[PDB]
Amino acid sequence: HMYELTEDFKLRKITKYELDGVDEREDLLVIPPSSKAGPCGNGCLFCYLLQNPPEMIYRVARHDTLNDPTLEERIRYARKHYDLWIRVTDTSGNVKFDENRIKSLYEAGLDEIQISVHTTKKDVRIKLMRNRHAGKLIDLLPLVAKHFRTIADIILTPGFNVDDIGEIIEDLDSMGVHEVRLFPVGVTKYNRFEIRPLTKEELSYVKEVALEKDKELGIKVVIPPIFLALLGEFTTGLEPFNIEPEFPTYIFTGELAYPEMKRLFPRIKVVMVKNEFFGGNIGTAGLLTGRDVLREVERLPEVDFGLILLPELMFYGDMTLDGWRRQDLFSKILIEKGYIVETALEPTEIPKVIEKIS
Ligand code: B12
Ligand SMILES: Nc1ncnc2c1ncn2[C@@H]1O[C@H](CSCC[C@H](N)C(=O)O)[C@@H](O)[C@H]1O
Ligand SMILES: C[C@H]1O[C@@H](n2cnc3c(N)ncnc32)[C@H](O)[C@@H]1O
Ligand code: SF4
Ligand SMILES: [K+]
Repeated sequence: HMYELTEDFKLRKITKYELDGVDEREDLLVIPPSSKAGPCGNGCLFCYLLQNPPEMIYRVARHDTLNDPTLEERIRYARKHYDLWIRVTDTSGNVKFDENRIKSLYEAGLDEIQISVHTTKKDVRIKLMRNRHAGKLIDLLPLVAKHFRTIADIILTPGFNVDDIGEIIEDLDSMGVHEVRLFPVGVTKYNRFEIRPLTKEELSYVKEVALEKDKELGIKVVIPPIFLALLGEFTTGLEPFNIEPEFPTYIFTGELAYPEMKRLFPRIKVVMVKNEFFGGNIGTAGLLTGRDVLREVERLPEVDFGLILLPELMFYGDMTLDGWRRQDLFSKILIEKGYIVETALEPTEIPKVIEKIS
């Protein structure tokens, strides 16, 4: 339950599924980059743009919110007309960001900024972001945190910032940064820079360091949903749903959400769809593909009537990431196996979907 500013300066409700998944205050307003925004100026070694399969349809650009000269004007408009809690995110702080910009953003009315920091070691940040000026942002963080509530994002990348994550959190706390969010790196089978996922032992090590720092330091240390999912410890906190369908019913989910979805729907068959299109450690349900779904459909019995539920998050408009149109995927399933396919965004929507088809 949050908002973002549109290109024409209007409000648009959004969900945590369009951000990083963390639960946020309900007066949050995100100021995204406009069309006047340029690129990030980096070449991060883990950059997801650089590890997509070779024949995937290109999606979005390398937008950096700060590379929009109309940002202040959009912040000032939002402050006057909505007076919500204004956050800027999607920035590495390496372009169009200095003391003067911090002042102008503060006077415009910005409340909070969320920066991709990754590490407070300058030489490491230079190599990890392939940007020889990446150390300047680290020097600015104390001044940043004096002006805004500051959230530092860290993409945990083995060989760069995993072993010394405790020192990085201490540095951020001493700079006055208010919050740090820890994201284990996502690696496909097409990564070109010898980036590797955190092992199970590395995930646990970072988790324990983060819990220790969070009970010592004033900085809020956040282990976000993707991290908990990679640890096998993700939960919605919801009571299990006792919906019991009369007809063959399947909930398709990804590898990361499968344990929680299986727990939430004890009388429904939950099907884990492994992501062979992306491979690596990709397992989130918004990255499911038409071909992976069709592989698991192939294993199902034919039915005179049956329901398959898919996560709505895997569709962008009516397209999947691997090039399927929604209606073509659904018609192939109906003709070949007999199932109706429905989609929904959140787990709490599933009982009402099932009830309507029933
Ligand atoms: C972390 C993340 C990544 C990581 C990888 C994570 C991983 N290891 O799998 C990285 C940064 C590598 C990444 C990359 C990409 N990502 Co990404 N990513 C995310 C993000 C921000 C969070 C995922 C998360 O928190 N998962 C935690 C688990 C528990 O969530 P989950 O599996 O989705 O399950 C929940 C819901 O889906 C739902 N649910 C689950 N199963 C089911 C089933 C049913 C039937 C129902 C009703 C509900 C339901 O309930 C669950 C509990 O909340 C999401 C947005 C988001 N907030 O979800 C985008 C998102 C998945 N990514 C997206 C995109 C576009 C990409 C890229 C293609 C970007 C690009 N242009 O290259 C790449 C592809 C891979 C690559 N090249 O690296 C889009 C996908 C949209 C689409 N399908 O067209 C999303 C949805 C962002 C968005 N809002 O647009 N990503
Ligand atoms: N392989 C990967 N694993 C995890 N997070 C990744 C990733 N590749 C990129 N990210 C992070 O996912 C977010 C994409 S949002 C856009 C950020 C913006 N381009 C910027 O200037 O920083 C950023 O925090 C980015 O650092
Ligand atoms: C994978 C997709 O999710 C978006 N996204 C939003 N927040 C994050 C985050 N903290 N880490 C990774 N991707 C994120 C990216 O902008 C990309 O388009
Ligand atoms: S900041 Fe880094 S990860 Fe984000 S788009 Fe630019 S190069 Fe890719
Ligand atoms: K704390």
